[PDB]
Amino acid sequence: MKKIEAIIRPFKLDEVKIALVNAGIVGMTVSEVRGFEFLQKLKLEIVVEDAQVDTVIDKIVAAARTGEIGDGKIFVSPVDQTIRIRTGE
Amino acid sequence: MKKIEAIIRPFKLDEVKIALVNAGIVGMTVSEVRGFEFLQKLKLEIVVEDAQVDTVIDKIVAAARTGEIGDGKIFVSPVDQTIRIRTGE
Amino acid sequence: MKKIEAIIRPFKLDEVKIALVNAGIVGMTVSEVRGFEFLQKLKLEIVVEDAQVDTVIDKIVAAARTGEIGDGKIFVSPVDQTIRIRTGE
Ligand SMILES: [Cl-]
Ligand SMILES: [Cl-]
Ligand SMILES: [Cl-]
Repeated sequence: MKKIEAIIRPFKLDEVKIALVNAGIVGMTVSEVRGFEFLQKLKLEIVVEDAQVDTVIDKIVAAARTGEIGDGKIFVSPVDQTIRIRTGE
Repeated sequence: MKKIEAIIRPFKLDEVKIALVNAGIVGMTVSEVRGFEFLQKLKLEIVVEDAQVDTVIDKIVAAARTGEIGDGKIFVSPVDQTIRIRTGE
Repeated sequence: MKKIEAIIRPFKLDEVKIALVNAGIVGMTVSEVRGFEFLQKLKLEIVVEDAQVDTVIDKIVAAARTGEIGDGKIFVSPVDQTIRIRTGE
């Protein structure tokens, strides 16, 4: 299993919020960070099985392209254990 | 050593802020993230020795239960080095 | 390659924003988190080659010193793959 983190610099921002939502990357979470002129950036994170890493990287890149794409970086790192809990509404 | 990250979806939110504080998980940090209807979620992170991982996972789950528990996910990942600095006030 | 995460507690805050900027740590991103009295903290993240880890740790510590330094923690963890994309403005 791997964690995928992407830090991307929106140009067409709102267009990229839409990109991210339309991308259909289930379980992805997003937060704002700043890089350096302080630059607002989006940070995306998701944990997937090893066999899914390239697929998710591709969806992130394709989403970024529909917006900016500008500058961005993606990191893949190991995950030892995951526990996922779902409760019906 | 391991990093533990939990992303949890508050139902009884304020009740879960209280849960997290009462839990006594020393050094835990918390931030807000969003998942997808944008859903506000809490992200908790802590780094512990390997022998402490299950204990901390259990405290996080028990805290979540006092609030929602709803949906949540916990990831355990490796840490190579830690440096911790304390200065007296 | 390694990810370096630092969570630091500003005393002379603004002085430490300046410290972080002056530090010249290219590509570092920063976000706010909270630890526990809720305490606002800064989280810094950067991914570097293994040979650069000590250099970056030293710059973070030196920056923290110009401000507080107070309390802080630094974690080094493995990274399997990085993809970095730059587009000219
Ligand atoms: Cl996930
Ligand atoms: Cl910690
Ligand atoms: Cl980086």
